[PDB]
This record gives sequence, C-alpha cells and structure tokens, in this order.
Amino acid sequence: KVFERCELARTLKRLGMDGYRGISLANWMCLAKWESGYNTRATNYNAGDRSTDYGLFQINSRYWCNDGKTPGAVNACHLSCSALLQDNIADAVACAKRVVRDPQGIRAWVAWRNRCQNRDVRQYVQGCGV
Repeated sequence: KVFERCELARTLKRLGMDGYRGISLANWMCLAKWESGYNTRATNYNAGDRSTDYGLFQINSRYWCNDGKTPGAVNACHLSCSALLQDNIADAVACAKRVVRDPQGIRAWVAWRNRCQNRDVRQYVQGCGV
C-alpha cells in the first residue's frame, strides 16, 4: 500500500508514535518518506552484505527481522520480515519502536541524518490535523 501523507500521519499518531522515545511525529514522517516513499511493500536488497531492507521504514534483516537468508542475523523484533510487508502497519510500527529503544534512537537510519536531521520537518505533518 502507498499511503497518502496525511492518512499516514493520522495512522502513526493513533499507533502512539508522536513523541515515542523523544521522537516527534514529523520526524517519523520524514523517515518514512525518504525510506520508502510511504510504500509498505518496498524492499531493497543490499548486495554488499546480503541483507534486505523491508517496508515502510526499511527495517534491516540483519538485526530486526528474520528472512532466513541473511548471514549472522538476529531477529530483535521477533518477527518474520514478511510481517513488515503488510498493508496493516501495526507490526512495522512495533518494530520501529524497538529499533529506537537502542542508544542510537532515530539516528539508526542514515537517511534520517541526511534528509531530516536539523531541518524544518513541519512540512510533513502540515494540514493533517494531528
């Protein structure tokens, strides 16, 4: 599923992402935008290390979910990576919450540093009523 901006903003707020571990909703929106373009079925294979990024938040199979083919991987979210490809983003949100519970927080995603950090991210939630 490809979410429309405000639709996703309202969904994430309902799922308790606003201010989760100090991360504003606008930051989560900026992250989803640059990671998948709000697309839940997006997959990206990293030929360099044999891991794959899955879904809305492009969560990596080496540490967060299990896909069975990634060498030396753990599955911290205790989920099959298939779960991160559903239209229902409940599981993806619970895993995204798990990721930021680590010391790095939102910085775990390099796209966030490049495209969201120290920027005016207000645009991602403007007019959405959240």
